[PDB]
Amino acid sequence: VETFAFQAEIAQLMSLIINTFYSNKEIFLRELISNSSDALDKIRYESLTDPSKLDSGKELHINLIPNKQDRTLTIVDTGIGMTKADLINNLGTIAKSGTKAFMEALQAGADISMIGQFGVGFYSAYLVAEKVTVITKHNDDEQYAWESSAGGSFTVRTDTGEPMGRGTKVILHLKEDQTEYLEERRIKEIVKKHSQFIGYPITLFVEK
Ligand SMILES: COc1ccc(-c2c(-c3cc(Cl)c(O)cc3O)noc2NC(=O)C(C)C)cc1
Repeated sequence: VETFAFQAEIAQLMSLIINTFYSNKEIFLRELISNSSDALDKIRYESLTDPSKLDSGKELHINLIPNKQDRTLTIVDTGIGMTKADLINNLGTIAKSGTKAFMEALQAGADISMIGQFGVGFYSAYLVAEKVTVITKHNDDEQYAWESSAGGSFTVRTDTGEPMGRGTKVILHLKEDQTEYLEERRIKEIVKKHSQFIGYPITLFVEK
């Protein structure tokens, strides 16, 4: 297991998200579904010139899986997946400018809900989660697990759990007072409100 420091600017963003009073927390789900949709768009496009890229799975979709026993909400997609370089360095490089822009906007009076316009919507996960685990598999790279409970650091390791084929699984370990996001009615409501027109099937799993 390797441990890394977030860039200062990203740690700052995460602290703001965690510490600011903001009741409209439900937007985290729109942001993560948006990221999944983007990753799905990417594998779809790439497959047009190289059909073999779908050898690791032809179906392009998003699954939402609540688990009250584990207090987790999992978002699974079969998008392009992230590489080790994506996880450790490259996405963060991009996230630095996006964060700076977002912070300046919040000063100009913007609100947290516009976070996605700056390409850093993932971090809105920390509105509802005490820990986030991201399992991801890109073609021709290994399956990795990224994890952070904030506090300035994240970890990356090669994942030895069940193989995914291709794509990304975001596991939100919810805060004790945010369990409403495990309720079927509530998830349906949020998807209908914010993610109505996503161009991939979204399947909301029900609990046993
Ligand atoms: C907006 O920034 C983004 C950065 C990366 C990704 C992404 C994901 C992914 C990531 C998160 Cl956090 C998620 O919840 C769901 C996902 O499927 N998997 O592969 C990816 N690679 C790309 O999309 C490349 C064009 C870089 C999506 C959006």
